[PDB]
Amino acid sequence: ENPASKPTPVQDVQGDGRWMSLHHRFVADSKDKEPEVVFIGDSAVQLMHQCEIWRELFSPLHALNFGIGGDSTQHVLWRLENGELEHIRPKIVVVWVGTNNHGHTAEQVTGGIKAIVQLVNERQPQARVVVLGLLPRGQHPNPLREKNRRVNELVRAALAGHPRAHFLDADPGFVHSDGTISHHDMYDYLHLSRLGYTPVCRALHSLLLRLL
Amino acid sequence: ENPASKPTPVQDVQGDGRWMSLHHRFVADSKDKEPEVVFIGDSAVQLMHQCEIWRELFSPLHALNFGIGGDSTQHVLWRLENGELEHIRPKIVVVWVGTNNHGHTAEQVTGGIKAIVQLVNERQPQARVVVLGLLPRGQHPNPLREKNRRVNELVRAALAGHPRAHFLDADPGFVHSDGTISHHDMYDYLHLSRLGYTPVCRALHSLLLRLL
Repeated sequence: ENPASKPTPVQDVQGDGRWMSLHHRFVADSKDKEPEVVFIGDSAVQLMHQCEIWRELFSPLHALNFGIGGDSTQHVLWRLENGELEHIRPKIVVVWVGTNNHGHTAEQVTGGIKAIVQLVNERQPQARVVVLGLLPRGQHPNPLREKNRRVNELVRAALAGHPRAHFLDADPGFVHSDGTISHHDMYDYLHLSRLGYTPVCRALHSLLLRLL
Repeated sequence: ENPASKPTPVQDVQGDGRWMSLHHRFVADSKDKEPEVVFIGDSAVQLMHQCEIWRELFSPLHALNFGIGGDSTQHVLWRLENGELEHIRPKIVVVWVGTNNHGHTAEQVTGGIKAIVQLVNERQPQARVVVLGLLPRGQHPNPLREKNRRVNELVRAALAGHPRAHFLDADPGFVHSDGTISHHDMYDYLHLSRLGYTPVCRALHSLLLRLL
């Protein structure tokens, strides 16, 4: 088994059950609504709903946001297999996950992302799949920057022959020529500020309108 | 040793160094500025700077925000001992930490909070200390709700005889009579939405103006 593509829930080792409460809410969302676009991934998806304005650009497109902070590829795969794609028929699914797969090689994370695209192609075969590149992270150059770069290379080459699967690099140049990322774009050098989200969401919204 | 009151940095087991980059930024903030109020704690402090509007209520008071997501009591104690209280002379320090001390009993977390108040009383003896209550968490009743309740009881009784230390319960009633917390207040049943922050910050700002 690639650990990144073996589907599993987040075990609760803390005791308030919040991960499973979020999954159950998204399951009810899919039971009760009819989205055209479904978003799923880690905190970069989740906070876009709060902290970009979702409402200007993505609410009009009839969209559900299924981001959960901390998720790896295998947790996203499990959620899509266990209720969050039921009862719906989206035109587009947007995937953004992989930066949190700590302890997995870049090759394993790529296998995780490919298994998500295949499941979506099996369960919701009418839908186009958009996969976003993993963003740079850390204030200065570091090995997770190189990891995430290698994932994006391998995922881009995997999807290149895929008629209805689209890779998007949404990075405007967060890493500057002195190697730094500024806390104005990413307040803890990982999560995007309001300002950091604007150009990311701009690039995504343009692709979405083009596909739609 | 109480683990919660033995000062230690967050070890980097991921590889991009972001925790130490945040600590070093706050150290430079204190070197270069002259705050009247310093805020320190976990993600509830950190996101108030993004996601409430800090700018309307707290920026006017000449305030620095030293929140870091994920911190326990012992990590806050270490940061205050290792540079973030140097070169400054605040009137008020606001402390908000303890919900992330998983694996520590409520009594141990209380000892952690008391060791933070004592250090601030030693290094910055002119300053009043405000400690906020730990908020409820989880969609439904659970053992971390009871834990956090017991911490607040023990901390309130510890500070009651403390002429310049102030306990504040900032909770407006997030837990409803059916036991639930709504995702409109806390989007993942732990972190506060924009809407959830308004009444919290309102209560804090009022106390601050009173003390100031």
